[PDB]
Amino acid sequence: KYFMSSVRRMPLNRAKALCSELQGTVATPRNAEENRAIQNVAKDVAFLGITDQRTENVFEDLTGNRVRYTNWNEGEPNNVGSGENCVVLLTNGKWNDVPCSDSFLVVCEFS
Amino acid sequence: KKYFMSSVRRMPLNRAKALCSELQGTVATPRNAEENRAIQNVAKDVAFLGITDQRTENVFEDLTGNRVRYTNWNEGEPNNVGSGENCVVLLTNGKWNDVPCSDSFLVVCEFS
Ligand SMILES: OC[C@H]1O[C@H](O)[C@@H](O)[C@@H](O)[C@@H]1O
Ligand SMILES: OC[C@H]1O[C@H](O)[C@@H](O)[C@@H](O)[C@@H]1O
Ligand SMILES: [Ca+2]
Ligand SMILES: [Ca+2]
Ligand SMILES: [Ca+2]
Ligand SMILES: [Ca+2]
Ligand SMILES: [Cl-]
Repeated sequence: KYFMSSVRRMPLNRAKALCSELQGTVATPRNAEENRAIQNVAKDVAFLGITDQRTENVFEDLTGNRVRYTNWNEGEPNNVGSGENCVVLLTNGKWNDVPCSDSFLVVCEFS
Repeated sequence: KKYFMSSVRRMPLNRAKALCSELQGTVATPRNAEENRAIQNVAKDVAFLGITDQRTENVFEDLTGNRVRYTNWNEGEPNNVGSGENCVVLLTNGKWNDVPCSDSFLVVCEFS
């Protein structure tokens, strides 16, 4: 897997479209090593290819596969307010669930 | 090493540049036959390369203004047809053709 980060921020729909344009997908760390690699390529908070849109509190990748490895920041996921169904990687490498309509950098994943 | 990825949609060069740079890469510029073949492997149809003779006609440089050495022009090219062809695409046989920068083609991005 190869990881590339975007320079501008955008909502998840646009993030997905960007990675897909070059035939990749939004980055999904499957272990601590990939998590670190993604963190390093990201210069700020960035979207991961994980969501609990289909079923609340059931996080899966963009292809429907339930994720096994997680690295939730203390207190997360909390689905605050009207809801948070997307996921971002913070600058310390931990994850936080956020509204999919909010804008962050995106890290794309390629094989 | 360099990694190459092809786009799914077609677009003019300026847009191709914007796409590749959005992920901090550049439009693919093969520096030898091996890289040219690697770009061929990912491009399913005619695609833009990061080469132009926009500065001086018939003097081809990569997008950073660096004059290229290796070229793989299709027979009869570059011919700068009509009002001008200052951009370059990789044909499906691996050979190159100069085309209008305003015409749309797939784009192959390059990363390292
Ligand atoms: O207090 C943490 C809390 O801060 C904000 O409300 C958002 O970033 C939430 O996603 C996060 O859980
Ligand atoms: O005949 C070859 C000629 O065909 C078209 O006119 C264009 O694709 C040109 O760029 C190319 O040189
Ligand atoms: Ca949720
Ligand atoms: Ca949260
Ligand atoms: Ca020309
Ligand atoms: Ca031509
Ligand atoms: Cl949401």
